[PDB]
Amino acid sequence: KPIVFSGAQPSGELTIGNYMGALRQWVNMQDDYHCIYCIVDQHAITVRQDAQKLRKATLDTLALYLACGIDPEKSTIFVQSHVPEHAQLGWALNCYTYFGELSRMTAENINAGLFDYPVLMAADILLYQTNLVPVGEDQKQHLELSRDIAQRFNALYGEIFKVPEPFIPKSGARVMSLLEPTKKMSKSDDNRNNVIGLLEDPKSVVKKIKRAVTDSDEPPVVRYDVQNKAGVSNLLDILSAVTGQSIPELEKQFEGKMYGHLKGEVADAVSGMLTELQERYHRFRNDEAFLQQVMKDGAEKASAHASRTLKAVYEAIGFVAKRH
Amino acid sequence: TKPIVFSGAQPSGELTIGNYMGALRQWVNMQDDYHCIYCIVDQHAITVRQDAQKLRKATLDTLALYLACGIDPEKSTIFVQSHVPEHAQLGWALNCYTYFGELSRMTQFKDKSARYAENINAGLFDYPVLMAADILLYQTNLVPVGEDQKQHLELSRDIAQRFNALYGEIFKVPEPFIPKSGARVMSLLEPTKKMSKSDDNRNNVIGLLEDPKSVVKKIKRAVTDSDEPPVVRYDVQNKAGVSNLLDILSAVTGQSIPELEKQFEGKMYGHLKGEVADAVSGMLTELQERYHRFRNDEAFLQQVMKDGAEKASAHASRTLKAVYEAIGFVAKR
Ligand SMILES: Nc1ncnc2c1ncn2[C@@H]1O[C@H](COP(=O)(O)OC(=O)[C@@H](N)Cc2c[nH]c3ccccc23)[C@@H](O)[C@H]1O
Ligand SMILES: N[C@@H](Cc1c[nH]c2ccccc12)C(=O)O
Repeated sequence: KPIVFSGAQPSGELTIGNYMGALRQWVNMQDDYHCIYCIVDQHAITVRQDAQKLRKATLDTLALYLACGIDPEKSTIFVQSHVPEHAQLGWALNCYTYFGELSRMTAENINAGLFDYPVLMAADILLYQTNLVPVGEDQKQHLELSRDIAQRFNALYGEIFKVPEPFIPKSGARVMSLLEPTKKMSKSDDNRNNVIGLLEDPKSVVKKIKRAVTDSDEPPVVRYDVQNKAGVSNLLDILSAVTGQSIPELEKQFEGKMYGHLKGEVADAVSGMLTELQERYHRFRNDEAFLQQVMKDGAEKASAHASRTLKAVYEAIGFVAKRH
Repeated sequence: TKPIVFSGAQPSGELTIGNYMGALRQWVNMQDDYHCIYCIVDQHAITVRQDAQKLRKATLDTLALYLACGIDPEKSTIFVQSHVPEHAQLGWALNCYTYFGELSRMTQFKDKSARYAENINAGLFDYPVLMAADILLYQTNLVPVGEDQKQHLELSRDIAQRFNALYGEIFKVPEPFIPKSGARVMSLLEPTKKMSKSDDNRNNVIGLLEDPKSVVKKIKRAVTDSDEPPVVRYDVQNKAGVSNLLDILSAVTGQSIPELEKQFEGKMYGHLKGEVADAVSGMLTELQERYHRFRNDEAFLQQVMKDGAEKASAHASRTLKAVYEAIGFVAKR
């Protein structure tokens, strides 16, 4: 199988956009690819934050990914800091990365971790002979750097690394912000009323969906039109993504119906989806023995592959081999 | 337990009399008085592009040179940097508590960038943070280095204090141990420039593994000054070459500059250079004699690296565990 690598931020608070788009897509392709999920706690500390919240957030992220359907028997899921090889290769690749490349990444008070993390990201990918990396637009420059580092290192020492590719085909589900249906729903939003988080209760979902922007059409008509009726179209897309019903099916279902009925059905459908997900989440999250065993097994698998690459990197560079 | 000494040297170029006087001399003398840990910093060496065969050979050369200088593996921990993963691990973590402006202002980064304009890499920029990690891993009290590493060590102190201020008594704040004489041995044909272990002009340098006969000839050709009459006197501004020769003689013999100045009253630069040549040539002959016994004994060099890496890993893992707990990582099972 081709190897897929994804880096999951611990501090992230996932939305229905994250789940119904990319994550649900990838949960169903775990037998097609050798999928690797790395909870990137070493990347997280580039932003200063409360230590106890970071530890909590790492375990929250682990349980949530497991709740979404990531299978630790099929996929490799692990914590970044538990595999030393990431930091080790990170340093090695610094010496084959131009300062210029990092300065040009899209002043004196910035920490060196924030300046240097694209090299650690390159190490995260290249450690596991990664074939494919599913990235968003804002991470595309970083993937290109990892491809450039890999080719540069390979040209000097032979084919040590696989040159990774972006995972091109996009999810399918379109989830836009509730008060700004032109902008995509993103976990990074400051206006929380634009998003619906995966751990939101049914009362919170009703509140946010009720407030969601629609249009001033008279009569109100539930029809799909991203240009003229962005808000109503987003509500249809969300409902479609949840239930699997096509857009023209929903358009027929809501014939002669106001936006109040649509919003009611959207809220009900999303919370129906989020309840089964939350059940799994809280069950996994409160079982510390389960989470510890997943992290141990995951790190053991990751380390097996990671150490083989780093050995070849170290041999190529010419370091004296460690005496075990 | 004794206070801890930590220091390192790169397996790149060929270590000089400068590297000896500024660092290695002090390393040997500190072994009983303090708990000493010495490192061959191969991860730092690759910030300048190395040939793979040259790096491997130079790592083992440097190890053998420590042993030849008198670094006893029964007294001190001797290890290769890349053999202990914790250096790279704490190296990354400390990037997040190091400012960009601190690294860009570094003299060594600027000097090396001008020299290797075709390879101004991120490793060369990030050099001080990994160096800080090297020191802070072992609860280090003293760091014996030459004058040129003063700025790097000052940042290690700032990082340690900055980290401790947030999280508690995780690191010891290290102190420099820079010698009185021989802290910055200067180049023989350019006494205003520091002696480099990778100088393009070999006549500037006294290599520790260089033929003594070649070294004596280099001392004879070292530039002095136009003073009439010639006078053996210490004056860095006006008599840089003579002052550098006196500094080298002082560091090798243990005699003070005023003691040597009095000794060379009524003498000129022939006497000075004769004494410097005799003292240095005698030192290098003995050193090189021990070196080949160590360097050609691969089984012994392998055992030193194994034992040393094991001892270092025990200290390093303890510190990294505490660092990781403090910043809020989930602890490894
Ligand atoms: N002309 C000279 N005169 C007197 N002393 C000199 C001269 N040139 C060099 N030195 C000193 O030799 C030591 C090794 O230098 P390196 O370039 O190998 O290597 C260096 O410059 C360090 N960054 C290696 C290192 C890495 N991590 C560490 C942690 C603690 C101490 C040292 C290190 C140094 O002490 C240096 O000050
Ligand atoms: N930089 C990514 C996280 C990440 C770290 N390493 C990666 C490797 C591949 C993909 C993603 C990652 C983010 O901020 O979202």
